[PDB]
Amino acid sequence: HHSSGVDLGTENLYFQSNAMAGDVELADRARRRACRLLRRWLAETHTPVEPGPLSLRIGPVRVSAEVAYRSPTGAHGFGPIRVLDAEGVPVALADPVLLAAACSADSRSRSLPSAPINAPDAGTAVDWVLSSLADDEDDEVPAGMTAEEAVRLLSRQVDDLPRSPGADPWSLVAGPFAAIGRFGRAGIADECWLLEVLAGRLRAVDDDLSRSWLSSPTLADRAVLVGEGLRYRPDVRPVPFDVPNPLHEGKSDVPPPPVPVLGGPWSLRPVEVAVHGDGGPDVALVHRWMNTPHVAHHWNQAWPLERWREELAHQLGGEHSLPCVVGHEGREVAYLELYRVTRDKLAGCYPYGPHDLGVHIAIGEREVLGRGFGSSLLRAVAGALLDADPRCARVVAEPNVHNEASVRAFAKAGFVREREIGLPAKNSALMVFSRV
Amino acid sequence: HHSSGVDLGTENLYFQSNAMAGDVELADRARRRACRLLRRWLAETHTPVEPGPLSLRIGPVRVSAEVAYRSPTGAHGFGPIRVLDAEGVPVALADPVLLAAACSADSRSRSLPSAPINAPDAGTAVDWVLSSLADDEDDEVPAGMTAEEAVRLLSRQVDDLPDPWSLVAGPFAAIGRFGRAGIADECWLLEVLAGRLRAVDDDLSRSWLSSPTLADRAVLVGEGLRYRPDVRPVPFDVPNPLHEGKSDVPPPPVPVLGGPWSLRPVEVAVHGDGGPDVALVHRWMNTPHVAHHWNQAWPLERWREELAHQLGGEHSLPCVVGHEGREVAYLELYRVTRDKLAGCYPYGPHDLGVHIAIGEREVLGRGFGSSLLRAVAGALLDADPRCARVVAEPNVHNEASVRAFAKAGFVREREIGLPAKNSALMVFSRV
Ligand SMILES: CC(=O)SCCNC(=O)CCNC(=O)[C@H](O)C(C)(C)COP(=O)(O)OP(=O)(O)OC[C@H]1O[C@@H](n2cnc3c(N)ncnc32)[C@H](O)[C@@H]1OP(=O)(O)O
Ligand SMILES: CC(=O)SCCNC(=O)CCNC(=O)[C@H](O)C(C)(C)COP(=O)(O)OP(=O)(O)OC[C@H]1O[C@@H](n2cnc3c(N)ncnc32)[C@H](O)[C@@H]1OP(=O)(O)O
Ligand SMILES: [Mg+2]
Ligand SMILES: [Mg+2]
Repeated sequence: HHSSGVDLGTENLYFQSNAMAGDVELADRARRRACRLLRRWLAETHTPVEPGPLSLRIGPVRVSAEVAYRSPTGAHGFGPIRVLDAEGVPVALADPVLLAAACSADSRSRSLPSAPINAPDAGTAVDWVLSSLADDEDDEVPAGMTAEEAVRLLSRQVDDLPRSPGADPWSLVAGPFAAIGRFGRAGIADECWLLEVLAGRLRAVDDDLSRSWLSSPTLADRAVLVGEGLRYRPDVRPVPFDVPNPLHEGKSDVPPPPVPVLGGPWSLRPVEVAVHGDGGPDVALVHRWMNTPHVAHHWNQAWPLERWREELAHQLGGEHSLPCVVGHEGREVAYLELYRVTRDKLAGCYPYGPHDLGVHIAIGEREVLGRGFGSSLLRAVAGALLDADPRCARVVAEPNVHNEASVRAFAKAGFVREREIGLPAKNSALMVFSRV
Repeated sequence: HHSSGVDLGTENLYFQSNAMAGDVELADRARRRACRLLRRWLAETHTPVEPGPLSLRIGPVRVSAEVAYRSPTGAHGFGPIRVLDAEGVPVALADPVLLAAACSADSRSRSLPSAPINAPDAGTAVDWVLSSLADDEDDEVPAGMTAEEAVRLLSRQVDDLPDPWSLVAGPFAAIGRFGRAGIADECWLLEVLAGRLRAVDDDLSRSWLSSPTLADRAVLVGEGLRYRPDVRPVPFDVPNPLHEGKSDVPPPPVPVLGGPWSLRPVEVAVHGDGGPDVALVHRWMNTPHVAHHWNQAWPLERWREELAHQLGGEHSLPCVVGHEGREVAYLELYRVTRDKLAGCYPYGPHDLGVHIAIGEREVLGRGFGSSLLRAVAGALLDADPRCARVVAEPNVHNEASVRAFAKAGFVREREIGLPAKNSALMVFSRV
């Protein structure tokens, strides 16, 4: 009767409808995976998240979703994750493997070509995700759970952290904190309150690990999408990285960046923003420098003049960043930002000491310079900062691993490349100039 | 007022609803994409399709979908495409990028490490799919279209043709979309198309009406595929729906080998354990070098049932080859017009193929194989004077067998995509 299809009876419709029943749950399962990946991408890239629209370039795709619930531990709750074309039209929903592809494309690109993540036998997060679709579905948190019972689970879990000398430091983030986020995202309890409770369970035992977890400004977590050392042989061989420690004070009495005094051919002074008019010649110099191509290619801050005026005034009015004009034998040639790490984005990336100072650098008169200037200046600045503040342990910097002139200039000046770090727009070599 | 969320007013909900309105359309577009990809995969691997359930291995995932509409041109209509775990439970919906990833893995593996598809710089179908998400999507066939307008548009399109894959990619594509839309029966539209080809007597039209295969362009399967962001497709042969062969082709003949060689059909005894021949093949088929390639290291009863099945039909003829009195190999001699190979190259009706396993290479693996292949081919060409070719389809990865065939006078003509493997189409031609 039918040649291009099957002849239909009610029994056939019954069979197919009991199959299409479960598709709804299959839909939710993909949503949860994609939500997990995005949480990781944001965590491993130290991308700031706040409620409302989140908009994000990840590899080759514009990505956008509503942050319905912002989580203190990073367990954000998302609206539909959508893919956008160049002008904001949604073109797709971000399925788990679509994200795994965008992130793998983005990550492999963030790291250097010679990195392990880019070895031919290395595999990709796509392989990892594809391989795990049949894996066991973790129980989501029962919506009716009581905060009382939530604390009971957390206290029990906290007390089961390895009383062991060689024990995993990511245990705290991967065990208890993960639970806290699932509790908050489920609407079961406020995560700050749960964290406060966990601090209490940690204070009760003065174990070495317990006390450091209360005192360190960062904690160990494990990355699965961002990091030069990643492999996905079949599954992921994750790599450790530092995330902010929520159990640790949010401001301190650390004074602003000092104004160092440099040796040799170098002069240094803070920028001055005139309150009258368009800002003055210092604002003009930075604006001009920051819009030249060789600078803008790395800083990506080729803004209009008034935007730079407010930035410099903004920095100068605070305790974070100190913008400076550097001169070489009387000619003004470079711009610096010297900043307190404890108030910078870098503070969530490595175990900083309270007085750490960092530097951003741009040589603006590159129309003539690239002749040993940067490394000599960088060296002077580091020793000069260590002289200005004897409670500072390190001067640090975050050049893009691809910014090969900056990285080499930093190391010629005596910085040591400790590790790669994932930042929102780039992966950076954490260069460290250490005291004595 | 809320610390971890946004304070909601009705205006915020309005903004979010015109977004979720379009989400439904975002779902269908993924569905249309995934169905387009699966159509290509099935075509380019020559995987057989009939209505009802289709179940299929693609790279690292079991894949399963209902075939609601079986298309003469391959534009099949699917239910939900689902991914299944090892014991049949669905675990995911086969989203478009998921498919391109599984197919990329499967294809890169099917082709040789030296193939362009496997170069470090080649890019992957994943790159191609992601890069095209932002494309403006081609319009669907107007659901209210009349069959007349279907014919009018098709005739106009046929008449504006000159490349050989122009037919499958132009007219057949429309027939597939017309059919899948329910506008007209594809068999009727294909018949109309045939007439418009008779109307012009040029070599091009005549070949299209007479050849058992047509040229199509592949985008997932092929040693030569490149994805410089965009895909650089490669040609392959698909079955020709406009062709049905007069056929009347007899079963495979029994060749007579010269020199040190003897050949005879297998015998399967009734009621016992199949006799001694069923045992010898089963013994051979389970030794490591044989099972490593044939993947037919079965128990004894499946081979009894297997060989009996072949001998009773017009497809395959199982034979035992002896060399100077020692039985040393197993052959399957088969008619191409009845084999999986018939959708893969422009076959002649009497073409014959051969599968071979040398079981006593563990005692007689010393240069014999190519020489036996040479004898068998010429003896088959003697047995069927209407046969044009002897062919074989070893896995492109089985380079020892390929080399043995070419030493015996077969030519490695092309790579072809078969349901489980890519094969070197080795051809011994009477020319
Ligand atoms: C917010 C932010 O953007 S974070 C701030 C970090 N960003 C930056 O530092 C980018 C600033 N852009 C610039 O152009 C910077 O002024 C610089 C530091 C990168 C210029 O410094 P330079 O004048 O080039 O210093 P210098 O001449 O000493 O260069 C040192 C090394 O760079 C290497 N180098 C120079 N150019 C290149 C290049 N194109 N590729 C690779 N290495 C290079 C030089 O060979 C030298 O190494 P060497 O010891 O073997 O000779
Ligand atoms: C579904 C299916 O079953 S697909 C059917 C196709 N069959 C298969 O895929 C599996 C085949 N399995 C077998 O065991 C096959 O019989 C073989 C061909 C692989 C056995 O044959 P062989 O014993 O290797 O024959 P032979 O040694 O002559 O091989 C000839 C090739 O090897 C070389 N060779 C190797 N040893 C010798 C030798 N001792 N003397 C001369 N030539 C030799 C020949 O020069 C020739 O070409 P090459 O130099 O380019 O490699
Ligand atoms: Mg019916
Ligand atoms: Mg409200």
